[PDB]
Amino acid sequence: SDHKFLTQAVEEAYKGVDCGDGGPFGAVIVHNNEVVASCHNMVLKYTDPTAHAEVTAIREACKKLNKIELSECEIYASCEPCPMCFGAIHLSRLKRLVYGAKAEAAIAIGFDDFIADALRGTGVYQKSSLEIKKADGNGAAIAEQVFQNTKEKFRL
Amino acid sequence: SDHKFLTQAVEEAYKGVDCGDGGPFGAVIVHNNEVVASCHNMVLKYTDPTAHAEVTAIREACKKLNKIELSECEIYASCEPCPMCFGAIHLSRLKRLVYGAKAEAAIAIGFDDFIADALRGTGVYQKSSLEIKKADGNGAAIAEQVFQNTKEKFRLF
Ligand SMILES: Nc1nc2c(ncn2[C@@H]2O[C@H](CO)[C@@H](O)[C@H]2O)c(=O)[nH]1
Ligand SMILES: [Zn+2]
Ligand SMILES: [Zn+2]
Repeated sequence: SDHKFLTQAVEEAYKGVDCGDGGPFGAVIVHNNEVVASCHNMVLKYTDPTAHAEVTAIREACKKLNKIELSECEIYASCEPCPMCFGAIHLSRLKRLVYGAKAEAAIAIGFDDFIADALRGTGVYQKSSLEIKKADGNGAAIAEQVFQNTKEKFRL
Repeated sequence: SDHKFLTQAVEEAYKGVDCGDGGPFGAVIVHNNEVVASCHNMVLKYTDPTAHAEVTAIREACKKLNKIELSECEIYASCEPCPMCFGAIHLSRLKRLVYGAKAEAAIAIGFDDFIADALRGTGVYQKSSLEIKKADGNGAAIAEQVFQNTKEKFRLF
């Protein structure tokens, strides 16, 4: 179940990087096993540096459910959310976060050294009440191999 | 220069709460004393909780300049940017943030305790690089007054 939606997010990351919409990142917002939004990074397509997978997914889910809170929903992120996207997940009142890969896997292929203190519990001012699960096992392995596969696809 | 655009961000906050767009928060993005974007909170207008004033100004400025980085621009925020908007400011690579009122002013009237460590200098993983100026004197008084003036004329979020 967690595996299913995290896998869908990984596939979204691959789809988005293939169509040039943005980086290899995907997010899926679900409401009691019903998928509300299935998105990926749209930074290049939208010319929007805020259009990460999770922000895009939140925007879609909110417009679709006609409310600015997603407290009955859960978000699946193929990669550990950034400071911006974790702030967005907090503001959206999403009740649970499941992320597949560590930020270090994206930093390994050259992404910003940009990690959210509130997610890792290393803040003085910003804390978090949100349920956070780092995926393990098969889903985590699949999620982490995304960045090396993407770097290989564009090496030459 | 600073006071002008800070006052414009505050005016955007007032205009946004009056027309019910969202909360008393404004943002103004400038490129060498030329406004490229002037925005306020649109969370209620757009049904988008990410549509704070700063994120809205970033989206609009990036559409106006046709690029995803604003390295040659500065941003003026009526209130201290939250973690989400400060992360957005980092991703946008704005070279300078000037902000009006400390976040405690917004919290006192009913908003969440939701403060950016990397802005206040207490970040471990998120380390900013941009110049950050907190307003003093008249700009500080104006931005602080925003929250008493608009105490309950808007829908909390
Ligand atoms: N800086 C800023 N804070 C906002 C905005 N909208 C709501 N807030 C809240 O204001 C408080 C102080 O940043 C936090 O609880 C935020 O969630 C906005 O548009 N800009
Ligand atoms: Zn992000
Ligand atoms: Zn904000």
